[PDB]
Amino acid sequence: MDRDYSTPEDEEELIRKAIELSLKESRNSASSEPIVPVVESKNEVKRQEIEEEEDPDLKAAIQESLREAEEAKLRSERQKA
Repeated sequence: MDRDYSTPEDEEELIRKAIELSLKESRNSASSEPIVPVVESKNEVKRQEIEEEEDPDLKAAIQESLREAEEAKLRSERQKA
C-alpha cells in the first residue's frame, strides 16, 4: 500500500491492532437485573387442637339435665322402686 516507506502488515500492524482493541475493550454490563421474588404461594396451615379444656357446653348440659330431671321427679313423687 505504502510503496515507499516499506509495506506494513507486521510489527506496526500488531501495535495498531493492540492499541485500538485495548481502548475499545472494557467491562461488559450489557444491561443487568438479576434476583426476583418467588413468593407466589401462601398458606397458614398448622396442626393444633391442644384440647379445649373447661368446655362450657358440658357444664351447661349437666346443670340443665339435672334440673329437668329434678322437676319431673318432683311432680310425680310416686315411685315403684
